[PDB]
Amino acid sequence: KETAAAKFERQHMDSSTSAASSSNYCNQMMKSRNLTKDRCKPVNTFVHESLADVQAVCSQKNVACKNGQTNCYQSYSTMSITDCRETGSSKYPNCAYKTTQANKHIIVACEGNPYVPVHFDASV
Repeated sequence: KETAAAKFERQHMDSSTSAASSSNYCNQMMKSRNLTKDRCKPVNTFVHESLADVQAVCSQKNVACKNGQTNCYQSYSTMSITDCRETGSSKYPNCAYKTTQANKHIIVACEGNPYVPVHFDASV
């Protein structure tokens, strides 16, 4: 709620645009969220849905995390997602991404307090 909810918002949140059609998006985003910082992660998904829409999920379909379980909630319908896929090659500041845009549903974990998503599990 002070580093977790943040961490999630840092990596997975982007409620400034409905979608993302371009490798521009991915490349700038990973850079902007400093996700390339130190070592850029292979793959990363960004939700293009309102932060509230995403918290809402915390009280929707109760599912099984890809680990422990429940405390995992699945988005009723379909979310505007963008997948960031690493490309180029070379374990170093060389990080390029390709932008794949999907329409999938999300599986999140929530630490309520009021409710706040903290861990983005599977993206379908």
